[PDB]
Amino acid sequence: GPLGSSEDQTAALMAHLFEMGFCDRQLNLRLLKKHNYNILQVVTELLQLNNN
Repeated sequence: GPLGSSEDQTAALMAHLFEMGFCDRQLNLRLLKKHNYNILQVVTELLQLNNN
């Protein structure tokens, strides 16, 4: 197996959220680890959570 993943990857996922208009590097960080590097679930979370 590989030695280690690419940290740059996360940097790309963050841009996916910022494209929506969240602007919360802190949330995307706590969310990623929550979904285990799952931008899909991360973005969906910030959206629903901020549905109000």
